[PDB]
Amino acid sequence: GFKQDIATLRGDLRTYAQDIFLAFLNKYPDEKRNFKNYVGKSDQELKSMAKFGDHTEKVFNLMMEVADRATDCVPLASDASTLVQMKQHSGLTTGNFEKLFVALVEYMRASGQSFDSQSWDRFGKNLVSALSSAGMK
Ligand code: HEM
Ligand SMILES: Cc1ccccc1O
Repeated sequence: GFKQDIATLRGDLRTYAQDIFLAFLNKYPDEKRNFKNYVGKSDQELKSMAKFGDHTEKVFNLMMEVADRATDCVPLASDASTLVQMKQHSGLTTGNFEKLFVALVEYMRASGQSFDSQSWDRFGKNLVSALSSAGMK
């Protein structure tokens, strides 16, 4: 289920973080408005760029912590607050997060692995709800 999936992702996190983030940027190319230095680069070129690997892994490090601290795929209000208040998220609206979780769920469905994709879907929905409650537009 969801908790096992956190363990699975954490066992190969730099690879999963990069591959899921690439799935997001390729599904929603307009999202590079937020990631100007990733423009004009193939997947293999991005997987060579230091901030790409470093930043995406740190994003997924925190995402797995938020998922692990959740109960029944509902994140802590403290975690939602942190994600809204972060200066690096100043630009953002809940639709940016919705898209990331659409890509993550479609990645998991496309995988051979017994990921609990319905739980990740609910998690993404519940995190968007919590971000809206915590003041994200
Ligand atoms: C649960 C989802 C997310 C988590 C846990 C998260 C977490 C983080 C973390 C930890 C950083 C700092 C990275 C670093 O400086 O090394 C960061 C930076 C950033 N995040 Fe998020 N983030 C999430 C979703 C998003 C989404 C959906 C967007 C935009 C579509 C976004 C845009 C950014 C940007 C622009 C930065 C700073 C610039 C950059 O690192 O490229 N984040 N995020
Ligand atoms: C902030 C961020 C998130 C996911 C992948 C790369 C990246 O720079």
